[PDB]
Amino acid sequence: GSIINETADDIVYRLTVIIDDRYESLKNLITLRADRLEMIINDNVSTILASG
Amino acid sequence: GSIINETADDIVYRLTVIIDDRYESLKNLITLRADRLEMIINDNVSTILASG
Amino acid sequence: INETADDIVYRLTVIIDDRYESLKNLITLRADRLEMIINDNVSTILASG
Amino acid sequence: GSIINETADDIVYRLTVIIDDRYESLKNLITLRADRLEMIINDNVSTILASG
Repeated sequence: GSIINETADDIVYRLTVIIDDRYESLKNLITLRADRLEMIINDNVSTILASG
Repeated sequence: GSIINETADDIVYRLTVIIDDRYESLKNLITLRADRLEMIINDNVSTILASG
Repeated sequence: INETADDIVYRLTVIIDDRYESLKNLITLRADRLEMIINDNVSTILASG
Repeated sequence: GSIINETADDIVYRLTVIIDDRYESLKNLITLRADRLEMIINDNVSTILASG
């Protein structure tokens, strides 16, 4: 494409990579922490039920 | 010509779509995990109460 | 062209900030709600034995 | 090395700084709230188990 069109594509591409990376990191963190809370709750409920 | 102004608008437009899409995805994920945890907590508490 | 770069950065910063504040509010409100739900349910359990 | 390339690099760099800053803030907030939830769940479960 033209110089200006390619520059625009370059800017959008590079920032999309940055945005996607940070997004994936936050998604993974939210998933990890939520998953752990569910694991903890599951284990704790089992322990409580086994105690009364 | 006006191509520089138009290209700037296109860059902003394209990245806005990306930014918004990732935002919605995180918003939905956070909401989903929050809802899941609330239901899990409420269900488990009922089970515990039904046992004493 | 330099003012164009500033315009792009400014406009996108405004949108980035808007979505950022929305997520911050969501996270805070949902976490607050979960803490309340957890404590309320625990109180019920403690009051039941 | 050109004016157009330096401009693209400039735009990408400046927005990356912004994106990174907001990312770190959200990361820290999620971590903080998740840590609090684990502590509150841990505290309450220990209390329940110690009460019956």
